[PDB]
Order: sequence, then structure tokens, then C-alpha cells
Amino acid sequence: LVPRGSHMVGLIWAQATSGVIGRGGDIPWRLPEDQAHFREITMGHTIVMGRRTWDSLPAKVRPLPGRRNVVLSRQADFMASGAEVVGSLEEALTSPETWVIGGGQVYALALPYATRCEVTEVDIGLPREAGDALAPVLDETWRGETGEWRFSRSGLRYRLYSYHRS
Ligand SMILES: NC(=O)c1ccc[n+]([C@@H]2O[C@H](COP(=O)([O-])OP(=O)(O)OC[C@H]3O[C@@H](n4cnc5c(N)ncnc54)[C@H](OP(=O)(O)O)[C@@H]3O)[C@@H](O)[C@H]2O)c1
Ligand SMILES: CCc1nc(N)nc(N)c1OCCCOc1ccccc1CC[C@H](O)CO
Ligand SMILES: [Cl-]
Ligand SMILES: [Cl-]
Ligand SMILES: [Cl-]
Repeated sequence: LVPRGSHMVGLIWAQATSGVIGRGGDIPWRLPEDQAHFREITMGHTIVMGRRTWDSLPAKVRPLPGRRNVVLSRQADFMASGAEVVGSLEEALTSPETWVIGGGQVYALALPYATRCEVTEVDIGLPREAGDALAPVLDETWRGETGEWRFSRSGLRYRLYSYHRS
């Protein structure tokens, strides 16, 4: 339904209400429904991530299956078995559809080129702390849909946002 020849760049992240997305090299909650949602949006596309986000993935689950994994690093010799390692976004965004999957630093690099954001908001009270990874703050050029709150099996509630721009 989209004519060929374009390069869609999307950002996808899950945040606490505060904007925190990462802490102690991990995501500070677990939400299997967000894992399923993440897999559904990114499946079959290129995924780009920072080196710390690659490191945050358990060895037994990376590279993420069904997707072209791209890792951004300033270390040319970085070992990312099953993934491409790139030194800038200049050649990371060549696929028809690329999803930037974190973390805090890489969202900021890629935001200027993005036309979709898929956000999971988790209703957990985590005030920002020194060294937290934080979500980008979208400006007024973004528009989109806010989903209904839903309870996960753990009792945490969450909701999905789908943002778009030209
Ligand atoms: N809740 C979510 O949705 C979500 C998603 C993803 C990650 N996370 C969490 O976010 C945290 C990690 O995020 P983060 O901001 O600390 O790190 P990150 O963005 O994942 O990775 C940063 C690394 O990327 C490389 N990098 C950054 N800028 C670069 C540039 N201009 N050129 C070349 N390479 C560059 C550098 O790797 P080198 O040091 O190797 O040079 C830098 O250390 C973790 O806690 C993770 O669990 C959360
Ligand atoms: C699911 C976390 C997440 N959610 C959204 N909405 N956006 C993201 N960018 C995002 O991060 C993806 C990178 C971190 O991946 C983690 C971290 C902890 C648990 C599970 C995963 C998924 C990894 C594979 O599902 C198992 O191989
Ligand atoms: Cl996955
Ligand atoms: Cl950050
Ligand atoms: Cl921007």
C-alpha cells in the first residue's frame, strides 16, 4: 500500500510515566504484553540499537530473530555475533523500513529522521534518577492516537501510543 523506494524510520520504546526507559543497564519492569507488541511492530524489518542496548539483551536471545540487527558503536572491533556494526546512522537507515529500538542516546540521534513513534506507557512510579536513560520528548510536529489503559497479567497497567508525522 506504500509505493516502493521510500525509507521509513520509526522509533519504538516503552517508558514509565516519568519518561524513564532504562536503569542499571536494564528495563526496570517486565511486561510480556509489551514484548509481544514490540515483536509485532518490528518483525521483518531492520532494527537499529545502541551498543549498550545490544549488551542489555541476554546472549541466548540475540540477534533478535526475523529482523536485520544493526548495532551502533564507536568501537570498530565491537563483537556483535549475528549483527552488523556501524559507526554512524548514515548507512544504518537504508532499508525500506527501519525501527530504532533504543536506547536513550540512539533515539536522540535518529529522531530527526523519524516519521513514526510507537510508545508504550507503563503506569509505574519511577521518578527520574541520576544516570537513567530517558525517552525523547516529542515536539508539536507529531500527531497520533492514544490507546486505552489495559492491565497486564502482573497487574501493572499500560497503554499504547502511535505517533506519525510527514
Ligand atoms: N524501555 C525501552 O524501550 C528501552 C529500549 C532500549 C533500551 N533500553 C534501556 O536503555 C538503556 C541503554 O540506553 P543508553 O542511552 O544508555 O545507550 P544506547 O543508546 O543503547 O547505546 C549507546 C552507545 O551507542 C554508541 N553511540 C552513541 N552515540 C553514538 C554516535 N553518535 N556514533 C557512534 N556510536 C554512538 C555508543 O557505543 P560505544 O560505547 O560502544 O561506542 C554508546 O555507548 C538500558 O538500560 C536499556 O535496557 C530501554
Ligand atoms: C520489549 C522491550 C521494548 N519494548 C518496546 N516497546 N520498545 C523497545 N524498544 C523495547 O526494547 C527492545 C530492546 C530491549 O529488549 C528487551 C529487554 C527486556 C526484556 C525483553 C526485551 C525484548 C527482547 C526480545 O523480546 C527477546 O529476545
Ligand atoms: Cl522480540
Ligand atoms: Cl537518555
Ligand atoms: Cl525532530
